[PDB]
Amino acid sequence: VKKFPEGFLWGVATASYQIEGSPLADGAGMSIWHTFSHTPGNVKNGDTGDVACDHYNRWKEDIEIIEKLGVKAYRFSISWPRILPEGTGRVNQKGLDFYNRIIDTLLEKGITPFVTIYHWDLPFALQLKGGWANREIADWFAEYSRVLFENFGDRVKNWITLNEPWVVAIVGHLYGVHAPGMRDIYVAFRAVHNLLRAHARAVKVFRETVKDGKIGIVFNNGYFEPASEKEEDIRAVRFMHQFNNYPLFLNPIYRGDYPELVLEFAREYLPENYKDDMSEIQEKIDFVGLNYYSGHLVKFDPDAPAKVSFVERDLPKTAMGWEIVPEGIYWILKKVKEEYNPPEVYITENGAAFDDVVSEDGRVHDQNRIDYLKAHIGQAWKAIQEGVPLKGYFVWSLLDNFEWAEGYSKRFGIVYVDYSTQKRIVKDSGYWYSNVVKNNGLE
Ligand SMILES: CCCCCCCC/N=C1\SC[C@@H]2[C@@H](O)[C@H](O)[C@@H](O)[C@H](O)N12
Repeated sequence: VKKFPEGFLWGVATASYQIEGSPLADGAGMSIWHTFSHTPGNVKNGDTGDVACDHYNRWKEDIEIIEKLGVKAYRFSISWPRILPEGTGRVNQKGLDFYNRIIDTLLEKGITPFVTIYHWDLPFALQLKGGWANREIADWFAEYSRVLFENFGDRVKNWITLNEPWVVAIVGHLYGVHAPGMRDIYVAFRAVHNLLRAHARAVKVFRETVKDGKIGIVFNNGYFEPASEKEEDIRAVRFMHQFNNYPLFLNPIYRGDYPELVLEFAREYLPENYKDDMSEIQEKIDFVGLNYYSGHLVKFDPDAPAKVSFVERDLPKTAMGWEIVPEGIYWILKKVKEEYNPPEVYITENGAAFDDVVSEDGRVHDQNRIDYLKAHIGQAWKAIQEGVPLKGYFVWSLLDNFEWAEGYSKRFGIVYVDYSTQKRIVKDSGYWYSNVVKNNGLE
């Protein structure tokens, strides 16, 4: 038996564009994911978020599932252009109505909201002005955040500025695989810097508006391991951790500068007086959210850009081909404590995609996903025994949904969605997790 601390928060997580559909309903402005997915060639099968899980219309049923499962917290994101269709200026009341009904319903049913302010659906209007590449986005973002804090901060007390700024910057602006689909290393690093500035400015506004609330920020992370004991493989791991994991953002927030290895590598691409902003970037945060999915074997590689390559291992993998390495969640939790000692930590995403089949019984027998979640939850419990201030754990995701450039082909839910009928089918992992929450841990 592995029992969690009293008061531990068990949650599930979604994002607005991945589940809502109706992107243009009720006066919403377009997002960069609406325009990106409507561009041929960017998303598998030509999938878009036009309908998704139709959560825009089915939100009450989906909250009733969270309730039936006994899940205690729901991490969801708000669509910036539903709220401010032009990015700044005029507030769309019907956008506020939509999330208000959600928030009120969650509270009525005793489910704690965790609101992600930005989960990648930038208003298109702002992308016309440069989006994350433009310094002024710190103002735009602070303004938008103010509107949310004023309208929802009476009821919502747990907030996240940004989901995975590394991904927004690097995948969206260097690899070009996500919206807005750019491949320019100088833009990518200006995005990294502006995300940090926007985040800190939103926290500053949060201190003025929501006095009894907590605010944090969420990072993607992988568990990097060296391919050999050669010094250059060991340095490669250190590089990959500093660049791809929390230190890229937490070294600024807690220590006032980018990690040594990141400066070494990327000083050319950062704005020349970037350090002038570090004072403000260090605005105090209440918690760190860590997302974690996979582990990678790394080697120094002279032919690779960045000089690092991944080495495939004989390990179990998900349907994404991502190696399943549960002790990675223990390592990332121990390490964030050793390096930055944040006051509270949450696992804000953990989950897996598997080739789910609805059987003749009308059920989804996803033992593979249970085994995945079980192993990671056990490792998180171990981190807690060793003194990591892990306050909650959120499964990605409540629902199968639009998996970005993968479209609907990759299913992460603990609830299956038949897109033809929009029927929800709770998966065996869904029932299993319900029991984890009831037991407050593993039996
Ligand atoms: C080259 C190998 C890199 C491994 C990539 C692991 C990606 C794991 N991240 C996932 S797996 C699926 C989820 C997204 O649905 C969610 O919106 C994002 O916050 C999040 O990025 N996410």
